[PDB]
Amino acid sequence: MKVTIIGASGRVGSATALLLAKESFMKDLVLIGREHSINKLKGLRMDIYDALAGTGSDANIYVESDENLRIIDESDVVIITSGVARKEGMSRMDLAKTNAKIVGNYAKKIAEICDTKIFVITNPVDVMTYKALVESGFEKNQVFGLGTHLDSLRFKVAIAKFFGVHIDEVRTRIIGEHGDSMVPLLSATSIGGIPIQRFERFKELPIDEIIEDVKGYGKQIIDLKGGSEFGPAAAILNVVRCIVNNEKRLLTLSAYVDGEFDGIRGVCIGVPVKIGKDGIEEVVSIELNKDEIIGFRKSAEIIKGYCEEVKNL
Amino acid sequence: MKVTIIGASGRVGSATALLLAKESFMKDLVLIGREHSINKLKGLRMDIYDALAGTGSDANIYVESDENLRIIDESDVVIITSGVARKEGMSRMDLAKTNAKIVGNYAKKIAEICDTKIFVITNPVDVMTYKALVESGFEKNQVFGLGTHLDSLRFKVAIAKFFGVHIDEVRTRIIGEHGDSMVPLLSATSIGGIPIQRFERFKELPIDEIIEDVKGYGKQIIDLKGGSEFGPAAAILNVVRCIVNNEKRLLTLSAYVDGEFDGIRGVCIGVPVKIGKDGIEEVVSIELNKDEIIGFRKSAEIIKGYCEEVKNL
Amino acid sequence: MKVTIIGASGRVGSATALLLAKESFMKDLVLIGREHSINKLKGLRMDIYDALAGTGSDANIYVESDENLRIIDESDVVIITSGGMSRMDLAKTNAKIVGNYAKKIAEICDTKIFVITNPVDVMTYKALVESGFEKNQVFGLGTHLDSLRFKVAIAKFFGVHIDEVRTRIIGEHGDSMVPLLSATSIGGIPIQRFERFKELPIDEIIEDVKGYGKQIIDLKGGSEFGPAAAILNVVRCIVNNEKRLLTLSAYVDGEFDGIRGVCIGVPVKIGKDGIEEVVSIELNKDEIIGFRKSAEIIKGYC
Amino acid sequence: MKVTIIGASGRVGSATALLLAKESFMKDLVLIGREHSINKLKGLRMDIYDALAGTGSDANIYVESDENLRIIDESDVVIITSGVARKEGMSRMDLAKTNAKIVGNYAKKIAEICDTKIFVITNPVDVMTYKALVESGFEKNQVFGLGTHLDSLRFKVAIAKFFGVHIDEVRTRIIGEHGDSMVPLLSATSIGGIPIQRFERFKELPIDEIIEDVKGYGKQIIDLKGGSEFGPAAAILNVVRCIVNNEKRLLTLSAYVDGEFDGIRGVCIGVPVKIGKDGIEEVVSIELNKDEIIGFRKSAEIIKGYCEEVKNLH
Ligand SMILES: NC(=O)C1=CN([C@@H]2O[C@H](COP(=O)(O)OP(=O)(O)OC[C@H]3O[C@@H](n4cnc5c(N)ncnc54)[C@H](OP(=O)(O)O)[C@@H]3O)[C@@H](O)[C@H]2O)C=CC1
Ligand SMILES: NC(=O)C1=CN([C@@H]2O[C@H](COP(=O)(O)OP(=O)(O)OC[C@H]3O[C@@H](n4cnc5c(N)ncnc54)[C@H](OP(=O)(O)O)[C@@H]3O)[C@@H](O)[C@H]2O)C=CC1
Ligand SMILES: NC(=O)C1=CN([C@@H]2O[C@H](COP(=O)(O)OP(=O)(O)OC[C@H]3O[C@@H](n4cnc5c(N)ncnc54)[C@H](OP(=O)(O)O)[C@@H]3O)[C@@H](O)[C@H]2O)C=CC1
Ligand SMILES: NC(=O)C1=CN([C@@H]2O[C@H](COP(=O)(O)OP(=O)(O)OC[C@H]3O[C@@H](n4cnc5c(N)ncnc54)[C@H](OP(=O)(O)O)[C@@H]3O)[C@@H](O)[C@H]2O)C=CC1
Ligand SMILES: [K+]
Ligand SMILES: [K+]
Ligand SMILES: [K+]
Ligand SMILES: [K+]
Repeated sequence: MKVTIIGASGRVGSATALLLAKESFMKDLVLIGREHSINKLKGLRMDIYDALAGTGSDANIYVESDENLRIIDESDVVIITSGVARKEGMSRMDLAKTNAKIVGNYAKKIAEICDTKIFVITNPVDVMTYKALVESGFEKNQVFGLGTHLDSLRFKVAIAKFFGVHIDEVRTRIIGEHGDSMVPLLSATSIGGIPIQRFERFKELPIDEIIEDVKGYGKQIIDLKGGSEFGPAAAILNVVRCIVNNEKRLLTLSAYVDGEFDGIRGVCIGVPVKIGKDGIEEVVSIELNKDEIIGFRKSAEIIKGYCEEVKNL
Repeated sequence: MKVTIIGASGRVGSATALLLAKESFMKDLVLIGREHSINKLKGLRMDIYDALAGTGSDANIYVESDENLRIIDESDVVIITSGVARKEGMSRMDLAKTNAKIVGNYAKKIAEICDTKIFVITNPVDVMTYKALVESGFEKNQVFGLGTHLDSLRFKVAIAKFFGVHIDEVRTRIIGEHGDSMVPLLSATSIGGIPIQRFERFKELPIDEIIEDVKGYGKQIIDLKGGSEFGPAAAILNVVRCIVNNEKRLLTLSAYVDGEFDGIRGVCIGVPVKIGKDGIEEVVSIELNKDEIIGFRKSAEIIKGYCEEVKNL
Repeated sequence: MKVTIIGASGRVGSATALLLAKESFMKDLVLIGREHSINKLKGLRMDIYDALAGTGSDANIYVESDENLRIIDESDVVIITSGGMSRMDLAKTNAKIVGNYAKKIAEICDTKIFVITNPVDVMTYKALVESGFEKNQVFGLGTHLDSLRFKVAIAKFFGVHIDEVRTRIIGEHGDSMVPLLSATSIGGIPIQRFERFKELPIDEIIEDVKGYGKQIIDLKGGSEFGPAAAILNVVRCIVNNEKRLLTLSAYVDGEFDGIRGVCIGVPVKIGKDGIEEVVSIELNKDEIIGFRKSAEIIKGYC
Repeated sequence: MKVTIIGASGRVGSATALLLAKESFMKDLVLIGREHSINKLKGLRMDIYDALAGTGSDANIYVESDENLRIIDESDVVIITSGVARKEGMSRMDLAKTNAKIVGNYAKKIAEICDTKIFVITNPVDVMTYKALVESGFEKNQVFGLGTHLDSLRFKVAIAKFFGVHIDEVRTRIIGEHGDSMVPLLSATSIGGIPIQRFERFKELPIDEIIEDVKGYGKQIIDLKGGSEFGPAAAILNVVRCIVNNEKRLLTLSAYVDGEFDGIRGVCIGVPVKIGKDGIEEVVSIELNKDEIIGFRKSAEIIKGYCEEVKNLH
């Protein structure tokens, strides 16, 4: 597999490059960034190769500036982590538009070298995925973002740790925006295939506290460690692996939705999606509880209220 | 880890020995059998080691008679596959009575050498696990059987392949007898954490035909291939790996039930159970639908009908 | 990846189907065999699938008869296991089956042929001939398994992990096999740099290696797990383009002094294009003379 | 397995905590650091758990100050990463004497809680491993350091990439000091078990350039990326995996040598070693060329010079 990471110089990008290169399926990793970081990206490559000696793997790691994008040719997936972080004062809309410009330019330049999938990781992830689809011209099967996937996994760990089960034993889901308007789906939470509502502990579950903790999780990591890198990279690798082996898996990712749900249309939002070799091959239609569906509609409306201002910027 | 396979000369035993030795956690494998099989088991040892060189793994494989059982000392687990094969005219009770003597003798001898877990694979498995618990004297946590685990996995593959998803995406369960009175738990069937009852293809799911195919799958494999060996070994390795890495996972296995479900007491039957480092650390009590619970109760009545005849044989 | 096993109903074929389907890269496994075996292989497909639920893997396993071979199309590799007799008798009988199957493969698609049937060094030659493929496409297991058995021997004698040893046995998959003590390392450290090489019972170890297979036939009825694991190792090297220096049966066109025009076990660089190179190495005088004798025997049968 | 990473707040410590918790054999990971780092470690734990969800693994990660060390008890291994960073004007002896106090106090305190193995990573690695053995009081088997293991891995990738083979195909070694006096052992360089001296490119091998690049590789990553984190972590995980599964493997690591090589005695230096469940179970005696052995002796003399002045620095 050939995967190009635009923004490997970053925290999440560099961790992602490590986790991907050490995989057997990864054969040609392309580390891209702006010119001033090329030397940094040349150090990263070095470091990665050392790990590849201790893990017993090998790959062909490349390093280039954001001008020569023919290195991106024939790439199966291009992960875009490039973006400006949220400093003090920037409104949600301000960062939305700034990173919209960055990500849309990258998507346009990608679409002009080869026909590939674009895995958007930059925030606002829903709006950036929307701008990526617009500026790439690719199909909806090709453009997707990380969305609320990581929040779903962060909810999964908490449900498991409270229920005394392995993390992988719990399989929950949080659809909607990667933000405060997120909707946790207790209807699609099961532990061993057993709906969580079939256990006597679901009555003792502090769902309100767990959901509050999940909502503020990212800012907590930003404050304690300065930022999350290992978890985001692991989730990215999960999606990439589902693609490389065509594991037709029902994950939750940011996707363009065209009415597969009640009133949800013309928006890139976190949704249940069947991922495989051809990217998002389907937007799975699920039955939601009343509360879940009202919240989902409202969240998508907010996401569209932001998508509007970057569609032509 | 140390695991002793009593009956490694057999089909399932031999496949299990290979798939276990290949694992990193396996460090001492003991292949026990009757004396006339000692030449075969040694010939298996050789074969296994060749494969260990191709996978890059290594383990210390031993071969001994079923009269020298001190080699089993300090074993983490003892997997018992030894048993008579069902023949024409042999009723269910005939096999139960014949193999209860075999498994009870082996469990007795195991208890006299060391204090270990006994993983009974021999059939009728729900009844042989009971005989093993009785004659071993171990705690209810130490003795368990494969039960309906393989049936549940065979149900899983059908639900998944019919829903067009990766097998691992489906997580269904079948509790009850490892036989005709098995009750599949549609209440505990989910696909991606999403209860299958929330999908539109659930109404068009041929549930009755799929359960029919599951109930006859064993006879089918026996008529086409001569017996199942790989899949049973994979399920055995699954349980063994949950034990070794204390993966507190909610599986479906043959276990002694003492009132964790209404009307189900004093029997080894297929039930939901939390497996971890201490074997069966809990018999999880879950909400079953009315039809599922009535079926479970009838199934356990049948199982206890067989258990009473062999308890003192 | 798509891989087809001709003879999956057999021992090695069946175990190899299991070990291959289990892997993430295996996406399409085609099980081929004569018509009378179609029900056995079908049963195999069931058992495999159960194990695929126990390992958490998935694949698309197909079952077809050896008179409907269009399902071999687009295959990355086709492993051919189908196969008072003399050595020449078995060679002559299996040559017909191997050559016919290679022929029918060449008429379906341009793919790689992994010869497992014995005599391996001669059946690989016939596969290449009747296939019409390039020398890089057709290859055989050769002394790969013999080298691995010698590896476990060296390692278990020196008290180290099996993967810590890397020895080789080039030449015939038979009595004229030459073990390369010159190319035996333990941690990359030549075995001749240890105080134990003097105490190594090389004669006994090579005796056991030369009769290893026949003893497995007498004690277990045949080898299935080791052969399948070696086959999986080679298929793994191919799928990920791992340019790895393995010892396999290949056609040699003058890559060693005095040996040519034959498919024999040699040191080779395996990669995405099958055998991408016949590595040329320095052998001690004894090793090269023995390899020449082995080459002439193998060519005598060819 | 229980592993305690002292200095997990650092670069290598954090990467190592991730790579280790992610493995199936890791069941209880203890992340230790000074009090002011306790917040960062608490954040790191969060990151780790998120990764554990995406990898399908799970573990019990703990966080505690460097004053509450009773959590280290029962640890299978204690990786010591804590140390000062080399700075402008800090000489080799300066850093040796400074990190000696840190690692020595940590080794003492570890010995006061439990009898575990100590995996020293802090530099000067050979000297710090010697100080750790001295202050811990443990047997020579229990204390060991990363030494020239990563140097050997970097030499491995270079040899392999020049010979056109997979990295796992090459199995070279570099013994000696993790620094100036390292001796690459071309005697123990094999490619598929074939000594590199049996190939046609051994004559074409740019040995001088490759060894020089390896010798300055560390400062180059330090100047380009600010430090190495992933590769050191992977090597640490390699050694830890050998210890957990009793993989009796012949790795090159920093260990105390008592004459297994001619005259090489009374120092912790990079040596070929047989690692297993009991830590460093043996110092392998191999045949080295004349140049290799003389270089190893020079290296050992340098290491002894540094060990001498920090052996009693509390
Ligand atoms: N769940 C999710 O979807 C999550 C979202 N994210 C998002 O991903 C993005 C990356 O995060 P992280 O890697 O932690 O961030 P860093 O700030 O560490 O790195 C981001 C990279 O973006 C590039 N960059 C910065 N400014 C510009 C610019 N003005 N023009 C072009 N490229 C620029 C830089 O690389 P170079 O200098 O090479 O261009 C920089 O290293 C963030 O926006 C974050 O919000 C991350 C984690 C989770
Ligand atoms: N899902 C499940 O729960 C499954 C249950 N099973 C059951 O497990 C058992 C083993 O199956 P399989 O491995 O296919 O069977 P085999 O008959 O191939 O092997 C069982 C072994 O039992 C030993 N054995 C046979 N008779 C006796 C005896 N009278 N006294 C002592 N030992 C004896 C033999 O080994 P030796 O000659 O060395 O003693 C024989 O190899 C069967 O009863 C089968 O029904 C199997 C698969 C799935
Ligand atoms: N080191 C090596 O290279 C090794 C060599 N081998 C060789 O590979 C071959 C396969 O061994 P194994 O799988 O153990 O053998 P089995 O005899 O158990 O099965 C081989 C298969 O060959 C097929 N077959 C038999 N006769 C014919 C025929 N007349 N025409 C077509 N197909 C036929 C059958 O499958 P179907 O009925 O589906 O055709 C049968 O299952 C043997 O010759 C063995 O010597 C095996 C292991 C290691
Ligand atoms: N091949 C090898 O053997 C290599 C050796 N190393 C060496 O190991 C060490 C780790 O390097 P890196 O991880 O990059 O280092 P960092 O400096 O990033 O982290 C080291 C940690 O040590 C702790 N620390 C710093 N000063 C003191 C002190 N005075 N007393 C106690 N603890 C202190 C800090 O954690 P807290 O504040 O929580 O105590 C700090 O995070 C370095 O000395 C490096 O040279 C690294 C890589 C390879
Ligand atoms: K790779
Ligand atoms: K093992
Ligand atoms: K597969
Ligand atoms: K773990």
